[PDB]
Amino acid sequence: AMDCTTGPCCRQCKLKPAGTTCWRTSVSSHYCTGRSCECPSYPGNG
Repeated sequence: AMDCTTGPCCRQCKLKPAGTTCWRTSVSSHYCTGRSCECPSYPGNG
């Protein structure tokens, strides 16, 4: 019970604005959700 997602789509225990990039690169193009800091394995998001 931390109530603070970690990893990409975050910033010091604070999720990034909805519609952010999840580490742009040629390894796996992804996006952020809006109310979380998780980077699913989907081709499209947000």
